[PDB]
Amino acid sequence: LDPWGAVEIKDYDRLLRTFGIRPFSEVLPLLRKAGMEPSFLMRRGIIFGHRDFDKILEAKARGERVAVLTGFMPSGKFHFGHKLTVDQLIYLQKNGFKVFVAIADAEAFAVRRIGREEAVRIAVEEYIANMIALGLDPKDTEFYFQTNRGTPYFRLIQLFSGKVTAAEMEAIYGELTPAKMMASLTQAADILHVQLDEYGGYRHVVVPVGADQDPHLRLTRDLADRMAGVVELERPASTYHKLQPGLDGRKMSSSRPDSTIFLTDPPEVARNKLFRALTGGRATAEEQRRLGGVPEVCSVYHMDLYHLMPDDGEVKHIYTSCRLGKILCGECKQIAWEKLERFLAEHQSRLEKAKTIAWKLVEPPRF
Amino acid sequence: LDPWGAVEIKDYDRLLRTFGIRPFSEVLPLLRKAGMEPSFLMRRGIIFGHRDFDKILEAKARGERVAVLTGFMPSGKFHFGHKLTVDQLIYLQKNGFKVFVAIADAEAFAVRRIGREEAVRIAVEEYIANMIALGLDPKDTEFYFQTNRGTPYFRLIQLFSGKVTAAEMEAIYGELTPAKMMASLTQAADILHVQLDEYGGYRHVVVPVGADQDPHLRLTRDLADRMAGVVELERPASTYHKLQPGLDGRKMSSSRPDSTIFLTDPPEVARNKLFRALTGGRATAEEQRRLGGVPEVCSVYHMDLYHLMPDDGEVKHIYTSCRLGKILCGECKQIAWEKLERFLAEHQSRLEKAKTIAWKLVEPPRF
Ligand code: SF4
Ligand code: SF4
Repeated sequence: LDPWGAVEIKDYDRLLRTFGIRPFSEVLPLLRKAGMEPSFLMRRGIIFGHRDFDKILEAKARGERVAVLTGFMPSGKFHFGHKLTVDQLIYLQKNGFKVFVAIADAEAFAVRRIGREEAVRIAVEEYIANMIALGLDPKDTEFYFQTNRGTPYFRLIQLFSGKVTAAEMEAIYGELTPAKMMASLTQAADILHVQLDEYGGYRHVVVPVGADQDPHLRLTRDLADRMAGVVELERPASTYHKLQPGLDGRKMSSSRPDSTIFLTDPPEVARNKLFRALTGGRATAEEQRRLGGVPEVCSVYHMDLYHLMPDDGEVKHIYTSCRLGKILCGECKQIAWEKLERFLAEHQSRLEKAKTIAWKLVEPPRF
Repeated sequence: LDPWGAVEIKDYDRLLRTFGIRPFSEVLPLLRKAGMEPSFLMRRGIIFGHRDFDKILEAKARGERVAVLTGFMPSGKFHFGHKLTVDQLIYLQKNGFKVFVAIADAEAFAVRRIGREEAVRIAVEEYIANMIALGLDPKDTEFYFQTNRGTPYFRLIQLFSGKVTAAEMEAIYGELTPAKMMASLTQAADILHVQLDEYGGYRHVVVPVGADQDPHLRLTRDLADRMAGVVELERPASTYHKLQPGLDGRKMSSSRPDSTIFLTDPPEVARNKLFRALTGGRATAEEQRRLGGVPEVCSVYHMDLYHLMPDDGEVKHIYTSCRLGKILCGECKQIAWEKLERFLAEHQSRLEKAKTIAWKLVEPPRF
């Protein structure tokens, strides 16, 4: 009975310590003092790492307003990969964090070749509207476009350009276009700019990411340090989540629709995707009942663990049964489906109103 | 009697035609129709080339407000190299052109490592104050800082990053840092942004440069073309001036003080620099009187031609005498000095008031 899977953690949690990334449990006593109980993603070890989130919670504890920031590429549809990020935002927002969400429409245009009108449409109706329907507060959340964020944010990007080398950027990105160079600096500015007085002066900011995104964060932290004497910036903190494996064994992508469920999928499309998902199940009903299934490798069990079963007892019960022989994939799938069906229907019923609201939460760029 | 020196023109004027650069004389009939008489720099062939300045003058002729734009690196002192640019601005401004001057303080910081406070000080007291004392109108001239120019200008730079390759930039600049990549895009935006409605909508803009600056202009023109469908931009026009050779035979630079006269040089410093200048004169007073001097190679004669003698008769008289044997360098130098002395004293007496005014012509960036 290891339902949370500490085993696969410990392995790289050794190597990430090299980058100053720590086990998330080291912040529990601070979470408590900050008046916060861990979210289920934290209890389950899905949020496994942090860097400097202690410093964030210390500020918060003494009454400082703290912030969380992330951004989204407005391309393709909003999926459960995206949902995992937003749920961390919602948890922090309910605990008093100021939330910033950047729309990466400059990067969309310049790196991904996405048209202006479409980037803006997708951002508002597919990203912001889904985040609102998920529960991000339309009034206190500050959404913005990279291309419409104002002089002091843009100044950072200009000044950061003097404080990084081609080689440092080549390390992070590989072979490096002007667009990618520009994207990299703008993203550091997305993270750091909220510390400027013109955007609220939030010195203490945490960014929720996957380990695979740390190199850009370390660059952003170096930029903050290298700006000493020009503008005073604190190194941003972070939390680290394991990435949810896709329904087809590979990473969730709008690119391959069967990898993931889109939050706008009609019930029949979603069910079919779910019933097609890879499992840790066996050759036949019969072999399953003798040995059991393998949840550690099962994408249905991961849907349960990351989204569909917030109750620890329910998901443990699924883990145990699967292993103990007591359950077949077909039934397991139908159980996850019924959680999914209800979440989708409540979600989609909020979505048309969220779209109306979304267009009023931002000023889209003129061109 | 070739005092204007067409000879050295024709040579490369062949090769620059490859880039679509034309002899400046092809625009005379348009200059006339636009209600403008050529400036002495134009009469003397010092402005030798143009690209698309016909299209500018056609707009102007039908009553459109046309613009000229250039920018300055706020580093070192304002010299007669800089003065030659500003005098072209002043001529255009008197003929109804809107003038924009960019201060390249982002490039100063990121490429040249110049501090923020100092870039800003130097820009205002050394560059803008000297331009005002020279006669640039403090009320109608729009001076701005790269780092303080606003969202729509910055958006261009973000979008341009998707429309140029590392190789195209490598061609212009050599090995290419993030700062240089950033400088190159910002400079295109300096030129193009005035076409946006938020900055006055000046579609028709001419940039006065030396031939050696054309590659960046061709890139800026390509960027305008490549933005079709995103923002409608006209290819900027240009005029081309020969560079004034330095007093020490080499190019004018704040780097080597004896190369040039600074507009703030006290009369004794300036005279000494002038009396030290390289000439086309001879071994001794005696050999000079037989053969003559060589004005084509003489940096005193070039001071006369570019600044000190706006009257064509006076400078021709210097050319002829020098050649005909009638004048020695010592006397020639003292004649140029007396023009210089008077120009400096009138100029410096306007400079303290221009400094006061200058601080009110711009909003310096916060950091
Ligand atoms: S019974 Fe459920 S947890 Fe076990 S392998 Fe099948 S789908 Fe996965
Ligand atoms: S006489 Fe004048 S123009 Fe002739 S070489 Fe001497 S300084 Fe130059």
